[PDB]
Amino acid sequence: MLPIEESYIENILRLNRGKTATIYMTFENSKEWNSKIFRGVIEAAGRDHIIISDPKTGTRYLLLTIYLDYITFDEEIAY
Amino acid sequence: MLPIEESYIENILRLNRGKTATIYMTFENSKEWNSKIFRGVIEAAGRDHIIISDPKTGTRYLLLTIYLDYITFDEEIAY
Amino acid sequence: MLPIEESYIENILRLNRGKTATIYMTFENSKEWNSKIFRGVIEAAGRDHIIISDPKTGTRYLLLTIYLDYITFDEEIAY
Amino acid sequence: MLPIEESYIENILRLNRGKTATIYMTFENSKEWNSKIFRGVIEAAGRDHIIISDPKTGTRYLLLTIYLDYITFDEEIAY
Amino acid sequence: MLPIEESYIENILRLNRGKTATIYMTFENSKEWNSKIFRGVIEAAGRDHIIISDPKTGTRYLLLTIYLDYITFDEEIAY
Amino acid sequence: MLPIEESYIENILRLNRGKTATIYMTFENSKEWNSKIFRGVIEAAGRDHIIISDPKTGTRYLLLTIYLDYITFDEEIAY
Amino acid sequence: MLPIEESYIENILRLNRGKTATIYMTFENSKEWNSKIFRGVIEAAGRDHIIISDPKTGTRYLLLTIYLDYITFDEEIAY
Amino acid sequence: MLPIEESYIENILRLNRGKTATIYMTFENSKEWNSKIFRGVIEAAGRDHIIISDPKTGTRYLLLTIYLDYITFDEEIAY
Amino acid sequence: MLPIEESYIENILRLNRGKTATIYMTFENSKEWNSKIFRGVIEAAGRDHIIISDPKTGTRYLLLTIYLDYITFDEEIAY
Amino acid sequence: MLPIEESYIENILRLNRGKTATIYMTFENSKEWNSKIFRGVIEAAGRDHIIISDPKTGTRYLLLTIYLDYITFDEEIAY
Amino acid sequence: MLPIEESYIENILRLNRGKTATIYMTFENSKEWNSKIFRGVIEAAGRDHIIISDPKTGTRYLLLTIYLDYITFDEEIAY
Amino acid sequence: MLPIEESYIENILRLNRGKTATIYMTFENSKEWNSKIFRGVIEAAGRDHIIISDPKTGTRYLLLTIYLDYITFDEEIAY
Amino acid sequence: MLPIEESYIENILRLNRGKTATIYMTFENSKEWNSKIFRGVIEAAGRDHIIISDPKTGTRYLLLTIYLDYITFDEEIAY
Amino acid sequence: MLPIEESYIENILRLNRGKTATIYMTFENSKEWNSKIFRGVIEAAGRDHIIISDPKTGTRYLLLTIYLDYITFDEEIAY
Amino acid sequence: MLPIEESYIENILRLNRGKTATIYMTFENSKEWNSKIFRGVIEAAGRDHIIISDPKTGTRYLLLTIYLDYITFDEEIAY
Amino acid sequence: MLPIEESYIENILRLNRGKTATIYMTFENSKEWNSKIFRGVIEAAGRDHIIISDPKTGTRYLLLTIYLDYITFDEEIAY
Amino acid sequence: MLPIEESYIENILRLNRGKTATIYMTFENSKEWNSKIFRGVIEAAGRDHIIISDPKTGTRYLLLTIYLDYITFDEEIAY
Amino acid sequence: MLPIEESYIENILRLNRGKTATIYMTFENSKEWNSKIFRGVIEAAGRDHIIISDPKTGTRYLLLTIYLDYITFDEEIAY
Repeated sequence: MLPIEESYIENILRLNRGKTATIYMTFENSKEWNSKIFRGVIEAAGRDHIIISDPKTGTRYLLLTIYLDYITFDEEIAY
Repeated sequence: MLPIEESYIENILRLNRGKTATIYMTFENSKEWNSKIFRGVIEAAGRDHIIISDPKTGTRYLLLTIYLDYITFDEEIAY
Repeated sequence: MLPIEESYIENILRLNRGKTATIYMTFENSKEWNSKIFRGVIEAAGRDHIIISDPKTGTRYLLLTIYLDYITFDEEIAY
Repeated sequence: MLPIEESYIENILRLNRGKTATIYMTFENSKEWNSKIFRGVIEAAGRDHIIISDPKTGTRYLLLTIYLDYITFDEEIAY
Repeated sequence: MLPIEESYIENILRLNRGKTATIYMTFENSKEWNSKIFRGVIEAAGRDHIIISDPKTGTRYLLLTIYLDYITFDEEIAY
Repeated sequence: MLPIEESYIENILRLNRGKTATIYMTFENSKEWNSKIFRGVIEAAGRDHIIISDPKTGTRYLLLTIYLDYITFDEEIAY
Repeated sequence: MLPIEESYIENILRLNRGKTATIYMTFENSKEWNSKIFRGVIEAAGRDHIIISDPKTGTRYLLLTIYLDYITFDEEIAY
Repeated sequence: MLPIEESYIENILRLNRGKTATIYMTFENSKEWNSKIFRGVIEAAGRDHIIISDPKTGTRYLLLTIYLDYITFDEEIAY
Repeated sequence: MLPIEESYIENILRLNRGKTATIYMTFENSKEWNSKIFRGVIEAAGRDHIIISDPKTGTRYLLLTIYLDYITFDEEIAY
Repeated sequence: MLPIEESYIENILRLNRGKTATIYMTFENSKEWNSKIFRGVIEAAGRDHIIISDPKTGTRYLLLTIYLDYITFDEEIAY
Repeated sequence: MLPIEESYIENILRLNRGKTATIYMTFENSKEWNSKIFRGVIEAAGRDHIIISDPKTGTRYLLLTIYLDYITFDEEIAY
Repeated sequence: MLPIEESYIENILRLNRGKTATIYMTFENSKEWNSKIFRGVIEAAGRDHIIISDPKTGTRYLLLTIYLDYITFDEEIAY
Repeated sequence: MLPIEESYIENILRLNRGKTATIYMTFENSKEWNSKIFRGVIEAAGRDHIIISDPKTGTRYLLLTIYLDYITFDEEIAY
Repeated sequence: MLPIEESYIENILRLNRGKTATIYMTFENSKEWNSKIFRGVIEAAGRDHIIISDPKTGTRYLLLTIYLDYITFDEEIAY
Repeated sequence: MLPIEESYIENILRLNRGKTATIYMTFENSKEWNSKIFRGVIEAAGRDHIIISDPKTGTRYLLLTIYLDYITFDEEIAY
Repeated sequence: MLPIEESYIENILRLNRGKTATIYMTFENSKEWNSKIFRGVIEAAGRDHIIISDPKTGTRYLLLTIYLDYITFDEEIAY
Repeated sequence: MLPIEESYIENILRLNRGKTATIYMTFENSKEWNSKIFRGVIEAAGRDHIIISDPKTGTRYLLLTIYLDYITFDEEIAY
Repeated sequence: MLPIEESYIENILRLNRGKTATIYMTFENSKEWNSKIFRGVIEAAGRDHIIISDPKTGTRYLLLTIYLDYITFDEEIAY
């Protein structure tokens, strides 16, 4: 388990590469996509991106953590 | 009890891992989830996340402290 | 009585642990709780939280001082 | 009378502890209390608070100077 | 007359203590007092306040220069 | 004529003390005076004020350069 | 695969020059193009631009990463 | 032609003193002049002003570059 | 081709002096020109301007890169 | 009284062992204790320390003279 | 008691091996630990280290005196 | 009058023991006392201290000459 | 146990070759690694390096003592 | 006239005791007096002080040459 | 193994010519390369340089030890 | 012409007493005069001062060479 | 190959006169050229300069080693 | 060609008196001239100055080598 001094969002996202996650993300000023729900499998997350790979259709998204609001897992968040 | 110089929000959240908490959180600009009420059991809280594990359905949320507004406990806040 | 150089909000809140206080707090952008009135007994206040313990129902709130607007006491503010 | 280099708002508020003052204060984003008029007797003012003690009902307010707009005295501002 | 390097607003306000001035001031976000016109006699002005003493009723205001918009004199601005 | 390194707004305003100027100024958030047109004779301009002396009625304004938008002269801008 | 300390958005965009990408981008304040969907082939991406070359019509866009919201790939994000 | 390290807006405006220019300028928050079109002859431009001298009526404007949006020339921009 | 450390927007704009470009630009707060489409030939681009020379009518615009949103080329972006 | 050649800070601090002193001390770069006010009774002061013994709670501090700013006595500085 | 010529910080720290001390230490430029409070029992202190042995968990720290700010004892500083 | 070779600050401060002086002093990095104005009667000044004895309240300060900026006398500086 | 005259940091680090240590180190000016936590087994420490050999993955670090802040042991610091 | 080897600032300041001088001085880190303009008559200047005696009000300043920036005379600098 | 008196950084770097090393280096004040990760094979290291020869592309870097922060080896640091 | 061993700044400034010079000087930390342009006639320059005598108004400046940045002559620098 | 006692940066730069080098250099405080990439052929390097002769355009730079950060060769560093 | 022991910057600048040079110089803390580009003909360079004589307008600059960053020649650096 990570200590206090490095338990940031990106480190935990990198500890759970392969967990079915649904990311609730909200882009500040839009008219067509004001709030988005990216469901899929986290393939890899850097400190400015969360590469989500939806297996239903195969579209590997590339989100930006700046607009992230909250990630809902389903099995076990390994911290 | 923590001294004055380190009694921040995250330290107290880390002192009460295992207390039934309902977090009232508000995302700044959304159309679908402007205000959310995350009820559950705090499993672990870093300095940029609060891993809430709802036991009713099993969805382990991963919130962001930036959008936090206030946490309502029910038993005893250990500070 | 505190000198000028350390008479901040949190220090006074820490000098009155146990006074019936009603905190008028306002969250910036919400649709459901735009303004809240947290009534109760101040149990302990750090520099980023005000643990209010309502004795009517037992829900020990944990507010954030950032959103604080003003605290109405009823007996004696000890400064 | 204070010199130029220390004639700030809080210093003058501390020079007039005991003057009937009506503070016109405005909280930025509220729906229920957008503008408030706190009338009473200034008991003590630090650099982040103005402890106003209304003698009509006895509720000793604790305002925040950040939201202050202007203070109307009635007898003599001692500067 | 002040040189260029110290001809700020507060210095001139301090050079004209005793001139009938009408201060047009505007508080950013209010519903009841969005724009105010404080008419009176400038008694003393520091670097964060302008103590205006209306002689019609005797209410010695204490404004904040941050919200100042413009001061209309009537006789002679001594700079 | 001023060099490049000191040709700011206030320096030029100080080079034309005595020119009939109409200052188009706009206060950010007001309900009664959102845009103002101060016509008159520039008596003296510091780095935070433009003392305009209207000769029609004699009211010597004292504007703030922060809210300035643009100054329309009529004879000759001496730079 | 990039380490943690250089896994930014632009580096990954530069690792996938030649992948069919649809960039969902949103310009903050517009009336005609508030949200745009730039579909095409990423030719080259610096740290302030993403040169997308649509092959349907031949218009080689030049976007700005500041307004980027999220990039949807279709085959394989190489990180 | 100016090098890269000093090819700013004001330098070019100073290289074309005497070219018929129409400056499209927009003041942020106004009710009466939200967008203005200053047509005329550029007499001299410092780093915080663009002295435009309309020859049709003789009103020598003095704009502020902060509110500038774009300048439409008609003959030749000398850079 | 430019390296990573100097591949900014202005450098590329300077590498393609002479390419038919249509710049989609948006001024933040306007009522008459909220979004503009400047079509023409890029003559020269500094780090705060993009001198576009429309050959249809001859009006050599002088835009500001701050308000730039995205540039659509038509032939070949040389990076 | 000490001569000129040995009247340093530490010598005088050693001549007044037993005087109620409030030391205003400031640590250069801190986020939690940027300025501290150590009130108490000076028990002994070497050339790199000032052992202050607060009698209110009994915590015998051990400050460092390097960070000292100024000592306020209350009765008589014996030099 | 030590004479004047050798009463430095390290000598006194070596005279009190075994006193419950809380060292308030501040590292100059950090983002995660800008100010630290090392509580424990001083086991041994050289001239460049203060081996603090916390008995609560058993982690024997090894601090550096360069970053020391001030040590708060609780029983008796033997000098 | 002192010769050139010994006319330092401390010597003159020692020649005027008993003159009402207001010392304008500035501590380098503070949040609460960045600039202080110590008014009083100079009782004695060594080469690292200026014992100022305010007679209004009786608090005999002990400043440090390192942080001194300038001393304003009122009657006669004897040099 | 080392005497006073040679009890420096490097000597003690050399007396404990083989103790599980977590070194909290902070590099002065970085954007990606401002604070690092090197956990492992100290293999050998000279006077300008601390060869830490993490056994989890096998990466034998080579730190620099200049940037060291503090070393947390876990079993016994032999001095 | 002084030779090259002793024509320092203090020597010239001592050659012009009695010349109306305005000293432009700047204290490094202040919030209230960042730049000061001491106007008056130079009474005597040592090698660490410039005793300026303003005759308008009678306050005989005592500046420090370390913070000096430049002295503007008005009649004749005798060197 | 080197003795204590010559176990510096450069000597050890010279004892491991031919070990795959990743040097984490940070240049103090840059906008484009604030932190760099030079991965490769150490060919030779003097006392002011570390000639790293990346075999992936063949670019033989020449770093400066002054900016070095820490070197991560992978096989065996021979000291 | 001076040899190599004595061709310093002050010697050349002393060889051109009487040349119209504009000294571009910059004081390190100021809010009102961060950069100054002293235009005039060099009357005499020692090794710590440059007595510039502006003939337009008669104010004989006395600059300090420490803050000098560069001197622009107009006729002939005699070296 | 140079021995240990003279293997400095300048000696090696002088051993490779004629190797295509790209010098990554960073000037401490600039607004226009904060980081520069000088690509070319090293013609000659003294102990305070590196005469780089770019053959693309013919501009023979003359850098300063003080601001050097790191030199990337491409063929063979001869040490 | 100069030997190693005297190949400094000033010696080479003195070997090329008469070469068209553009000196890129940067003054540390300025608001108006943070970076300057002095183009011209080097007339003579001592060890603390570089007398550049621009022939376009005739202003013979006198720079200071301390602020020098790098000199770009155009024909041949004779070393």
